[PDB]
Amino acid sequence: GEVRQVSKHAFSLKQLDNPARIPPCGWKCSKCDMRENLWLNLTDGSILCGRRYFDGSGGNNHAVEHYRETGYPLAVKLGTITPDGADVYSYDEDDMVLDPSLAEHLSHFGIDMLK
Ligand SMILES: O=C(O)Cn1cnc2ccccc2c1=O
Ligand SMILES: [Zn+2]
Repeated sequence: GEVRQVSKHAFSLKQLDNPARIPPCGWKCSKCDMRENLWLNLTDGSILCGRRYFDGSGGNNHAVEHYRETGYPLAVKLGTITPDGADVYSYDEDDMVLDPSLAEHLSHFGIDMLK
């Protein structure tokens, strides 16, 4: 249904050591020129573009391809982070999800969502 459910990955999510400081703006896909529709993988801090949909809309699928290679399931859409939350997608559950540990997961990358 329409309500975002808690991801089964949220509580125990692996976040790798020595993460990048993710800035508040100005990101690019590390695999192509895209500067919109960018997804920050919460395990490794990769910044990669959103899915190509079957109507031909969306990005160049770099975030989904990175999931296929790593299994790192949660990503947050850059530009959606506010004091009230963010757009979090689970590749494993194939749904938009709630991450009750979002503030801690973003703090890992030096992101203050409350700012
Ligand atoms: O685009 C991405 O790489 C992550 N993402 C984000 N939002 C979605 C919403 C519906 C269906 C698929 C997706 C999806 O794959
Ligand atoms: Zn890309």
